[PDB]
Amino acid sequence: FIEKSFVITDPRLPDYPIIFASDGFLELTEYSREEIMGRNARFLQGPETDQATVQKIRDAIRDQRETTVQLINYTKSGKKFWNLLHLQPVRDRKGGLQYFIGVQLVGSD
Ligand SMILES: Cc1cc2nc3c(=O)[nH]c(=O)nc-3n(C[C@H](O)[C@H](O)[C@H](O)COP(=O)(O)O)c2cc1C
Repeated sequence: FIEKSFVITDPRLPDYPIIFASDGFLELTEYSREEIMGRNARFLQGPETDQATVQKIRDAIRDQRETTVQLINYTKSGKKFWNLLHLQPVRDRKGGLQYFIGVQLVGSD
């Protein structure tokens, strides 16, 4: 889904850096690709983000399972939005986790 907001992260590098951010992710978050690359996606969180939901994401990553959650995130300018976030593990030919894809399916409402 090239036309959506998504990032691809590399679990095989320290702290799951973003290695690709789609045009839609730039549009949603207001950050530049240069401001995003190599970061962990948690930079989108802020004071109003529910930690119980952050824990659910941790668990999904630990267990390498697909999941969907809703949580408050923040654009570069500090604007709050509800993010319906879908996380999808991608495995290589040998069954080993290779990427995690995160789609911000809906940004607010
Ligand atoms: C592919 C992928 C995409 C993610 N996208 C978001 C996102 O859009 N917003 C967000 O708040 N966290 C997102 N996260 C979650 C954080 O990167 C992080 O995994 C989460 O905050 C739990 O880890 P922590 O407790 O170490 O922060 C994403 C994670 C992955 C692997």
